[PDB]
Amino acid sequence: RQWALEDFEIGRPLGKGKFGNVYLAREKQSKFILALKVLFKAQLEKAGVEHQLRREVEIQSHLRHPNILRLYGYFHDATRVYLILEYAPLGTVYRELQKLSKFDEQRTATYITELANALSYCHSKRVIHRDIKPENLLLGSAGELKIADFGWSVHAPSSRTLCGTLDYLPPEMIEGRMHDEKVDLWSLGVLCYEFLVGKPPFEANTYQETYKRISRVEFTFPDFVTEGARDLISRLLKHNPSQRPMLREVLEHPWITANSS
Ligand SMILES: Nc1ncnc2c1ncn2[C@@H]1O[C@H](COP(=O)(O)OP(=O)(O)O)[C@@H](O)[C@H]1O
Ligand SMILES: [Mg+2]
Ligand SMILES: [Mg+2]
Repeated sequence: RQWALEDFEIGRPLGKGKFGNVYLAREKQSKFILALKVLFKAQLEKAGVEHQLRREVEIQSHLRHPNILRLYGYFHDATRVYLILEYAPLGTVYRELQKLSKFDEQRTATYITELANALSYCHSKRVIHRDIKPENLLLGSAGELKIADFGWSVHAPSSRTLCGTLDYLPPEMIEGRMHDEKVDLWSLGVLCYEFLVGKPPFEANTYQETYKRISRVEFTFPDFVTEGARDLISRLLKHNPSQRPMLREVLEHPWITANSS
């Protein structure tokens, strides 16, 4: 299926990516609405992450799950690569958080459940996402959560490419050790905290300070966080990955059970 730019009407920018913007688009013959993720070849090769784009396309295009953003295909011209994505109409969880400041236990527990199901599907194929953060979690038309942006994804066992914000990454990842599916379990913990609290647990004004905080696993909870939430988060944010629970154990955690829709 050989798409070209001329097959689409392009609309407003949906968001700012690292290598270009994502655009709302409509396919001219079908009137199918979708999102077009633009990446400038010059910038990709300079950054030396052409392998990340390849992985994104190959991994994301084969995954089929209601809580994973579909990638339908891709094309390119002289200066740009274009990923054809499922359009997520309700935007990002990042925007949702900045709108609401923090989520109640019901919305949080529900998003964690959707995330845990999507991750169960991924890990079953040994695909680890490694970049689960609010800006890569999109919302479908029913408000259902969708994992997107599989550029950091890899098949497990893996090493690590250079980084960005460290906030959502486990110690093994930042330190460049070998790592596996348990990476995403840590990230789930960070997200549960951020959804409840409004900021990630290792937030600091410096990368170096964040790194220290993550490596020592130093975080505390505001008083409003409940004991069930604390219990879940404390179980997920373990320095030793082998001590992190399996996703099954998260899905059946009493706090998740009592609060998830
Ligand atoms: N399919 C989509 N539907 C709606 N918005 C999207 C979609 N895909 C990406 N976006 C928006 O564009 C931003 C960047 O997209 P992303 O795929 O994460 O690029 P990058 O790999 O550079 O992070 C997202 O954080 C989101 O705001
Ligand atoms: Mg992204
Ligand atoms: Mg990306």
